[PDB]
Amino acid sequence: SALFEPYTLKDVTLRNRIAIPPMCQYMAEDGMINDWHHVHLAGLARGGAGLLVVEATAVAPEGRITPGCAGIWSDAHAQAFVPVVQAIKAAGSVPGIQIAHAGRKASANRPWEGDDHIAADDTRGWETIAPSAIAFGAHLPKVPREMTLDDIARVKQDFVDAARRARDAGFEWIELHFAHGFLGQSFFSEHSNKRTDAYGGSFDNRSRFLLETLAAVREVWPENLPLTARFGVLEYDGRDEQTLEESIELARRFKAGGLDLLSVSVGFTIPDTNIPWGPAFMGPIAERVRREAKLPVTSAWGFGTPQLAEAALQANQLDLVSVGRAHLADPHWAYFAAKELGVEKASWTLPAPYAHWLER
Amino acid sequence: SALFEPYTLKDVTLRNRIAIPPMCQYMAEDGMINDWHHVHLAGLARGGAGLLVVEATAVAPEGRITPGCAGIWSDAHAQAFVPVVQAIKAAGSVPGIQIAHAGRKASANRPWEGDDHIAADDTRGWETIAPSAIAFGAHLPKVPREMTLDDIARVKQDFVDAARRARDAGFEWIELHFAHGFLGQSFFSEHSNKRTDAYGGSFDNRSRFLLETLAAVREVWPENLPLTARFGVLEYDGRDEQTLEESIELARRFKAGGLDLLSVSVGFTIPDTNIPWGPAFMGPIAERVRREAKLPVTSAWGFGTPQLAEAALQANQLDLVSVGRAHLADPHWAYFAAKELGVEKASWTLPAPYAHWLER
Ligand SMILES: Cc1cc2nc3c(=O)[nH]c(=O)nc-3n(C[C@H](O)[C@H](O)[C@H](O)COP(=O)(O)O)c2cc1C
Ligand SMILES: Cc1cc2nc3c(=O)[nH]c(=O)nc-3n(C[C@H](O)[C@H](O)[C@H](O)COP(=O)(O)O)c2cc1C
Ligand SMILES: O=c1ccc2cccc(O)c2o1
Ligand SMILES: O=c1ccc2cccc(O)c2o1
Repeated sequence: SALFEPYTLKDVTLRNRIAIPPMCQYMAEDGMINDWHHVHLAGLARGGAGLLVVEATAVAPEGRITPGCAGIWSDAHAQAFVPVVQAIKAAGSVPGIQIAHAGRKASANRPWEGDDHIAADDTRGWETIAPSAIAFGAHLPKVPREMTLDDIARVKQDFVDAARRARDAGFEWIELHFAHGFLGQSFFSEHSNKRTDAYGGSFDNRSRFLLETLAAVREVWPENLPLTARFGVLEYDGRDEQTLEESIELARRFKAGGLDLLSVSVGFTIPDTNIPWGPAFMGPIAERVRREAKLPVTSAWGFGTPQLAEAALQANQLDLVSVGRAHLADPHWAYFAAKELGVEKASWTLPAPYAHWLER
Repeated sequence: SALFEPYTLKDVTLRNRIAIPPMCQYMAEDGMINDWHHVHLAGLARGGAGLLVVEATAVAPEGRITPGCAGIWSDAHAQAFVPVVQAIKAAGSVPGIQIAHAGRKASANRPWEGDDHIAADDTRGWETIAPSAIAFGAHLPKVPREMTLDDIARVKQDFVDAARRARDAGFEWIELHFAHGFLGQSFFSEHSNKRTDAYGGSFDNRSRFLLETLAAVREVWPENLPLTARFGVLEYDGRDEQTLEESIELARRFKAGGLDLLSVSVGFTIPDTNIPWGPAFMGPIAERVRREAKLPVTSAWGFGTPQLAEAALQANQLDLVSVGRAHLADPHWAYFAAKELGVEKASWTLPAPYAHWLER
């Protein structure tokens, strides 16, 4: 099975091609993770996936999506990850982390607590920052503050510090969250970036925050560990061919700047779009990026059907298959997939105290 | 759905009728549990089951099955359970524990490391104790030492101390392991008990260790928390009707002595038997015990098919359905069962960070 072939990137070898993508839990307190996360992550690692990427972890308090988001904006926040990293490694999975800044989509309620911007007089909320003072709209009506050049320098340094902390906590894989309408994506998109300084206008200027942040992170992140990013390569906003062309060009610059793998997604920059949701719908776009930028990729959305994961890999659409919600439903999805695909000794996807009893 | 109706016993209310029965993990060191158990148990509790019974936990070192078994023979061993109990409670499941003594089946290898008695010159092994100096046979050839009356008093006191420790660690449900050919079962069975003192011969004498141990435990175990036992009610050894009749009589004495629920199993006392394994094969025998002893029961073996669990409950064969291996395969089996049975808002079997995203 292609799904169960190992994958090596830099000095890291994943035992199979199943990646658990970042999935926010909304269970942290002032950014500090706790036994929610410890058990959640260790349990997933034991389920058999080759790579487990920790949820969007804010580089700065105001870059959380919600009051429940994880953070890594101090050394104490970083040290809270150490036992979880060690548990993921003990289970034979590779520990990764997505470092993030929510930009104009920050200061929102948890998804089951309204999913919308926090009211102005709620003591939990905060001012958001972005390239330009323009609201997302819809359920995120708050107008962000336009960043100064010093704010740009500060946020870049927060990404650097976050990466240094992730490294020292023992993570073996990092993902910069440049997707999903958050700060990085919003610098790239003309919808959200109306700046007239070095950080907006042209393609080079809109790319600049992302490329400078990648380069700054690269100074502290070990060359022998995968350096990755998530990036929305189109919006489904009626501008798809031009946007894809620019996104592919940016992917080439990321590769030239040391990016080892790209997690290909949708922008979610603005609400007025028509995204054609369906099982593995991103496969063809991920394949195009992979081919035209000559860079390994992953993608997500509906790959929890094992045969579809297998087909994407065999078609060379993807190098890793990211499987999210199916792992919330069943932490042992990798074992289910092994059985479904007829892998020999499928139960030994799991550790011995499970595998022995589930043989045949 | 019957499976998702709450159950109250003494002061304890289970949110549904799904019990996770004790399942040895073989991951402890000198009886001390560790992060294997913490994550395993907390993850199961979050999966939705109403009751989670911790694996056979030895009341004394020599009563472990294997070198990897959990123990509760000192206060330090008990305190290791406290964070796990607290995590099970935080998830809304009821924490239980099975306290045990393996008798002649002790000093064995882990199941994936030979499953047989440990060699005499292996530094990990130890002398086993039992009612009579008679080996199980087959892969467990070691002849145990015949217990003295002082040994009987000591082991009873070890059960008492174990129960007191379980209580003080915060367990809300206790199960005495009088099944599966271990010490208690072996005192009851004429196959293994050839004693000619007060603890063997007659029905009353063979029952005596079990009844005295129950009574001694009852002195320290709170009356407001369920006091339960697992007991093998037949062997499939050609003596089934007579053995069932005696086992039912013992169940009546257990009830009269304060037992709140019986986990009905098979004896496994000797190897030369013909057990008719099949899905829910114990249902009719559990029903007979329930009816003839007028005592709540659970049973196990093949109830991981949700419709079969539901049928057993609706037939009043069982009060709780114990689902073991299906929970090793999928820690979130209760959610799977809720979906399969068409329960409203099935994803809310799980906590919010999962349930929200799995709705519909
Ligand atoms: C609970 C939940 C939280 C998510 N949090 C993040 C996140 O932290 N960062 C991110 O890039 N994507 C996030 N996503 C998107 C997932 O990584 C994934 O791309 C998406 O769920 C589609 O894959 P699936 O169909 O296998 O679930 C999240 C999705 C879910 C369901
Ligand atoms: C891994 C494993 C360990 C077990 N350990 C115990 C135990 O500690 N005590 C016990 O009474 N039964 C033990 N059993 C038996 C289970 O509680 C249960 O009765 C049995 O697995 C049948 O249910 P199932 O078909 O749902 O797995 C164990 C079974 C398994 C699979
Ligand atoms: O696509 C998604 C869905 C949910 C989500 C949640 C947090 C962060 C993200 O980046 C997300 O992306
Ligand atoms: O039926 C079983 C199967 C496995 C097992 C393991 C340990 C203890 C027990 O009591 C057991 O019972």
